[PDB]
Amino acid sequence: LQEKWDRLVSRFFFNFACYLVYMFIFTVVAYHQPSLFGESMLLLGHILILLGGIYLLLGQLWYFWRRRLFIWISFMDSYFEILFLLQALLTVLSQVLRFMETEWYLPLLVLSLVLGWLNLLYYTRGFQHTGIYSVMIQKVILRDLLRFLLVYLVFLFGFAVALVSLSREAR
Amino acid sequence: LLQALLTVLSQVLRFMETEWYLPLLVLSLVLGWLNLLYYTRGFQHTGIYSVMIQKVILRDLLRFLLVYLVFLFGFAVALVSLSREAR
Ligand SMILES: CCCCCCCCCC(=O)OC[C@H](COP(=O)([O-])OCCN)OC(=O)CCCCCCCCC
Repeated sequence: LQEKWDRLVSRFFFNFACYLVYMFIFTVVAYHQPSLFGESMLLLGHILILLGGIYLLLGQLWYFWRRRLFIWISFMDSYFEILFLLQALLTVLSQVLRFMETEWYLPLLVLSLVLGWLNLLYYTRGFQHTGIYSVMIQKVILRDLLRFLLVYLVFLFGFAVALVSLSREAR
Repeated sequence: LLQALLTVLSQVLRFMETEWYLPLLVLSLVLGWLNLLYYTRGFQHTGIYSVMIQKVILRDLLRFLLVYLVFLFGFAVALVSLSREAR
């Protein structure tokens, strides 16, 4: 597997560079959105976003068709692909809401940008130090964070209702 | 070396009477005060202390800074693009 990785690391970093360029183009267009030569350039950028989103969606759908049982077998090894699916369809969906000229095309684009920048952590498995780092971020800390969030949300809701009900009476 | 040439360079910018001689002097002062930690190797307790400040914590801090800068830039662009529309 070390020999196979040493032979395929050039394609790994090529995919990394393509994804980084796609997110740079997606960031530039989202930064220059109009109020809801420059217009033609923005339309070309939106076309490039739609093409990249369709490409990512088709690739992820092919992966899910080939590896349908892998999600049920191991969620902690097939979750980035899920994320690589999700924002991808969001990348499509917002553009659909751009075609209909509605209000909610911009929040979907913003969530697509955020989830795309969180999806850049996949390629950190290409290096050994960041690869060991990325193991802890979803394996051990996650269950503790979910139980802590559950207890904190219970306490927060109870105390919030308490201070709401107690502060209504004036002096 | 670095602040030392800065210590020269700012004075050169003092000879030419330009604007940027003061920021270079300030960075020279800051880097000079951070260079005082070398002589802490002259004592055993501070000498053991100075090992951890560049050996183990440094790589973790660089990878943390990389991930934090990625997240910070992405979220900053998100809140910039989302807050332009008024109520
Ligand atoms: C006009 C039609 C052209 C079709 C061919 C385009 C060239 C192929 C692009 C490509 O290499 O896609 C791979 C890249 C990473 O996905 P992943 O397999 O690592 O998935 C891993 C998931 N875990 O995925 C992406 O980066 C998607 C970006 C789409 C635009 C590419 C722009 C290239 C600029 C040079």
